[PDB]
Amino acid sequence: HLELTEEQKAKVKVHFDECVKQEKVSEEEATKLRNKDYANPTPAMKCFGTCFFEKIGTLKDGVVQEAVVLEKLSPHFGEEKVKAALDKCKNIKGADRCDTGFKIFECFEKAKDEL
Ligand SMILES: CCCCCCCCCCCCCCCC(=O)O
Ligand SMILES: CCCCCCCCCCCCCCCC(=O)O
Repeated sequence: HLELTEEQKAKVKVHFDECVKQEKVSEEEATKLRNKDYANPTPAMKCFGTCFFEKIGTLKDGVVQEAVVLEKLSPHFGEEKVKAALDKCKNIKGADRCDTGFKIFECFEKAKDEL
């Protein structure tokens, strides 16, 4: 799995804070998110995740930004493996913006598991 650099860790925190504010995440929800308590997310947690993927440049208007995903994931996971996950996940649509982002994320997590 990803071993984030110190630069990436700092960016994660910046975008975390941006998305807690933008998606009106409660204090309790924010603490779940910070602790990676992602099971059965609430609606605002799904919006947080969608926001996060937007802010890191990987998702826009429900569309996966493939070059950015590859830039970020290929070095660790393998280019062909990431292209295969893109092929399988990038067209997923959910019930609304936030559910779409959540479902795409879940698909990528499944792809990671299948490694
Ligand atoms: C074929 C490979 C697919 C891999 C999919 C990996 C998805 C990575 C999602 C990571 C989100 C960012 C986590 C930040 C962790 C932290 O520093 O607190
Ligand atoms: C909508 C889901 C997309 C999932 C695949 C996206 C893979 C990128 C995961 C990168 C997580 C780490 C982010 C580091 C901080 C940063 O890039 O700003």
